[PDB]
Amino acid sequence: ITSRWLLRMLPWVETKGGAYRVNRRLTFTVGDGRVEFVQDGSTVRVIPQELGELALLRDFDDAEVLSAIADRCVQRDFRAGETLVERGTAADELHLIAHGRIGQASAVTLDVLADGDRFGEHALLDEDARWSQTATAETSGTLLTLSRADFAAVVANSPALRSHLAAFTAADYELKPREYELSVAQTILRVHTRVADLYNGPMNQTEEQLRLTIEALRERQEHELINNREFGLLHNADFKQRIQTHSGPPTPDDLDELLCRRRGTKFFLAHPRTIAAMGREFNARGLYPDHTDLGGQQVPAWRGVPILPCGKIPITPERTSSILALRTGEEDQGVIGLRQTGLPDEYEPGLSVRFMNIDEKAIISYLVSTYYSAAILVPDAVGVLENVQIANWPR
Amino acid sequence: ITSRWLLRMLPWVETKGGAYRVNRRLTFTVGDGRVEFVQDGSTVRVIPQELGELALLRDFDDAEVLSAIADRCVQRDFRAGETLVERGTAADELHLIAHGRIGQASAVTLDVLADGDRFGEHALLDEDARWSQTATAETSGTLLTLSRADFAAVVANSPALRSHLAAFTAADYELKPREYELSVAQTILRVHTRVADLYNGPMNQTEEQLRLTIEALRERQEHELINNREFGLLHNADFKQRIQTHSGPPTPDDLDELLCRRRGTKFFLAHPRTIAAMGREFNARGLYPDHTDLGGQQVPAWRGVPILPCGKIPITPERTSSILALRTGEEDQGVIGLRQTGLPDEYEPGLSVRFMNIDEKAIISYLVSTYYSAAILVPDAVGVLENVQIANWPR
Amino acid sequence: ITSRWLLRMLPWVETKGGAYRVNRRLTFTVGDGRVEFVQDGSTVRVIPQELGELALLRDFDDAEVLSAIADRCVQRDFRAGETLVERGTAADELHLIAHGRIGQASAVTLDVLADGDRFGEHALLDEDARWSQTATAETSGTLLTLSRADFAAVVANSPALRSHLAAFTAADYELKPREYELSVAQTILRVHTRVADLYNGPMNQTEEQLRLTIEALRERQEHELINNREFGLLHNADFKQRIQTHSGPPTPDDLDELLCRRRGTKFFLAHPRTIAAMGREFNARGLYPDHTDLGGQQVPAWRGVPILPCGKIPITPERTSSILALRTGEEDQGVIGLRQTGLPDEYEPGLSVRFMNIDEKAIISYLVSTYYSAAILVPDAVGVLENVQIANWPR
Ligand SMILES: [Ca+2]
Ligand SMILES: [Ca+2]
Ligand SMILES: [Ca+2]
Repeated sequence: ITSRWLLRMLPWVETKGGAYRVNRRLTFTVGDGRVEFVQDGSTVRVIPQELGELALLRDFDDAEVLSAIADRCVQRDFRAGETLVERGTAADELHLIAHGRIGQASAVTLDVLADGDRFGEHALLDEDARWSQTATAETSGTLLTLSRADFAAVVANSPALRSHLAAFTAADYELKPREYELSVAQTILRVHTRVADLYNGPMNQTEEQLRLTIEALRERQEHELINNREFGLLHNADFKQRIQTHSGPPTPDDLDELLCRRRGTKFFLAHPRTIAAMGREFNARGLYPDHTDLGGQQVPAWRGVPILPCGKIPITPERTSSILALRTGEEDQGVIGLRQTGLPDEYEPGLSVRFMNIDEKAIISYLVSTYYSAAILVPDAVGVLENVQIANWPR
Repeated sequence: ITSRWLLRMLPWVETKGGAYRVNRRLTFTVGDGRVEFVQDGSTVRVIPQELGELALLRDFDDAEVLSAIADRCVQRDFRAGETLVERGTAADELHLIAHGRIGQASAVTLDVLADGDRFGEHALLDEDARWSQTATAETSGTLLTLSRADFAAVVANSPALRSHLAAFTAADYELKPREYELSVAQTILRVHTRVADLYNGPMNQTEEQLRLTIEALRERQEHELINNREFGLLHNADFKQRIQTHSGPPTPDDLDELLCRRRGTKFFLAHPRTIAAMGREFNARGLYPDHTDLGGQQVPAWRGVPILPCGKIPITPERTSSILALRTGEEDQGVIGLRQTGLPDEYEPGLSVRFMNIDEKAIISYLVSTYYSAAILVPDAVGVLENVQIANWPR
Repeated sequence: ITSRWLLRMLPWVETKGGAYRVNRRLTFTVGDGRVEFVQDGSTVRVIPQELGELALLRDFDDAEVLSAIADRCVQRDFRAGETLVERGTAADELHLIAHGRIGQASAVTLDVLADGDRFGEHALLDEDARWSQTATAETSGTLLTLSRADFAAVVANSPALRSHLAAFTAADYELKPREYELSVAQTILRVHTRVADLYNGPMNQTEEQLRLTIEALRERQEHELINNREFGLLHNADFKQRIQTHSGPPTPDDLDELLCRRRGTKFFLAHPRTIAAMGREFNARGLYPDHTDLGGQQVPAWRGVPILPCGKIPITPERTSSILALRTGEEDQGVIGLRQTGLPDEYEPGLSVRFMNIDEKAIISYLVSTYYSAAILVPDAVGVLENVQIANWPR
């Protein structure tokens, strides 16, 4: 029953066969100290050529070997405050940071690794490797892991890798299309035959129940567009586009930075609690931002970019939320809503309700289905400001 | 396949939402020695104010206490010849007669209690109470029972009742609406797919089977309109409107009495055996009643009121049946047939046949449904003459 | 003679029969430590299932027993600074907090209970219970009370509760409609016959007196719409929608929070003194809010939501007032004004003036009547900011 801003703001394009294709160019350089990954929603995998940044694999440029090694790493997720490695424990895994920040405390907190950093190099070659630092995850993120035994197996498989290892001991264009498959929001509406036969004259309780079902399906559509893992703006956003607040509350400098990272931002999406926190920051700064009109409706905005409330953005137990800045369009590479219309039996242009059967207990079943998905044409179309403290008040 | 006179004689009114409301006024007086009850078909309950006829509760006029006591009695039914209480057995229950006649034989058959009579008064207060008479049920009927322990509990709950009991030891208008809910006659017609594909050219065995199903549903409708307990003229008729024959055979004096009790009687309903018995009585009296025409059809009548045969009126093993005298109409408060038309998929104006599914065994299922009920607007619209001996011949 | 903003801003819907029905869904969960209540204006009652949060009643799920216990609690209101319980006094009542904050000072001020909190648990079972803390009401509110003797009586009534107590010693959907009945603003206008016969040519002192009567009735309508207890936005607002100021003066952060709690707020209602205090806060913060136009009339606003003055909002002796944020509409679930037009004799579309009689003293009497009420379709349609200090000046 709440407002679904993402449903009414995302342009909808018609897919053919319930699938869409987005052509991705992933420019990366070898030797700059940062490993680049390929991200398909929440699943990430290291580019094989970038594996070479690792010294023990520098100048090795055999596609088979690199592809095998890249295929043999395992993705892991870490939460805030979680310890990944402990001092004293023998080192046996190479960890490549794909997202999040990880603080390493030595025997003296050395520093904080970030996206594209590596720790666990020496663990690959020798068995004497021992963790001398404790890695505490300051922020939630992902991490690729290459175990020593698996790498040893890959070495024992390819003679070229063996020879290169024995010898060492003494902008790239990569096109890879991304395929989006339409997801389904489905439900079964069970209407008793008596309710369909009698209560249908002045108002149809069958039609009202169908309306409630459609509203629930639309709410689920919005919740999935925001929070789904495969597709979904919160998770299917580039790791470079995800920013951290400078202080923790959503100060206007953070909004300026969020607008800096991409051209032609269309709007902001945030929880109403987050919008209240942003308003508190505006009042503290002493500035009164203007309000702009979309669709004949006035709405708060920052620098002319409307800020739209979305209750589907999660609030963590630590009372920290996130803000989304996103541009929408097809002619301008942005975020589109993939949806197929012209279904065989449409109650609504995107919907399909079809009679299933009548049970022995005289209960009619209807199948209400809708097909939807989200596509982000270019990486710099959705930016996420994370760890936004929304329970901060003046003191 | 038999004639359904009640289906074709009862006017049919369209209910909204599958429900109807009848406003009942129940005039009763306190202190006339007769307890009045509220009857909703076959379930009966004593009016709380009338409970006061009982001496141990006279002049007590607390609505809460009377309502609780009325709610705490239990309804029981007794058949003819059944013994309710026996001499010598300790008395612990108050019995209020709602219908039927009960002969009490003392240590000398005293008399016969009838509707509104009470026996078991003293059993309420003291534990010494003992049954000194044997109550044999001469006629089937209902009876409300108030146990000593339950009444003691109600006394222990309300201090006002305690004080009134301690002190004693030393036309009313009551509106209460009656709600009628439409009942359903439903069935599933299973037609094999071969029988629906081939045998459909010169005659449809599917359509003929559907016709047989509809006829069976109509027969069930008539049987329920006569014999159902919630609604149904035999049971949902006022206890005052139910009369007993003076002699046992249906003599014309009984028909005159049946016509006496209500104004504008429309017709009589009786079993064909009962009509034969009435004809035998007419021949014995030497009078030849006239026949009147309804719908261009000649029919036997008494005093111009047609007598219609109904085979759905039960015949008891003792060969005793009943006769119904009833007026029909909406403008004149009588008996109406509640029925909702305009169903989503009507084969007939009151019917609804809908395809359910086709089984793995290639059997098509159809759901044939009809919604019906009966309403009696005023109590004096259906009169019943009971215990009519129909196996009596001249000797 | 003052402006009646609520009368001219609330949409008016036509009730049938002088009554309206609002269907309420009350979602509650058992075991989260908070008791949910059902509120009908100013009268509140605990949901029977929620009673189970209490340990001594956990896992007991008998509807009869819970319903009886819920029915047997008594509602009490407490003012600010009022002491409810005192240390040393024996504990005999269970107090469930429905609204307001209550600070408990032990032998060391422990904490402050709020809506949904309970204190007095142990008092239910044993008679040794003694108050060891003093409860001072920091804010006015309501509180449900379950006495030990009443609970003991309920235990002695139901054997199942007895057995469960003996054994222990060793999202839910609840639909319950709310009915609104139209209230009446009525008055009698006494006009002397001489004043009606002579003073009627250039101006009618009868018509001018009638105009004054109508204005007084409209003022009473507004005062009741604001301050009435059964209906009325100040009292008939959800306990969750009532917020407390962070500091006490109406700072813009409080307005942001008030706008946070509900979607599509239409306008604010506050006393002119409260609006002056809000303006003082705006000047202190150094921000100059814009003004928006409603009905071709410019009005102060916050974030584009107009702030309308209402002199009918009470000012407490401690110089603290309240602010109302409310959205109006029927298509969007909000606040509507229930009113029936088409009266038998209308001087104005909502009014009815009818001649009563002429007294022996030659005084004509007229009855001027209007029927009105207010409905809040969903709980999150009226929010109240309470304890707003309006007598604060820069120092
Ligand atoms: Ca690189
Ligand atoms: Ca009586
Ligand atoms: Ca709860």
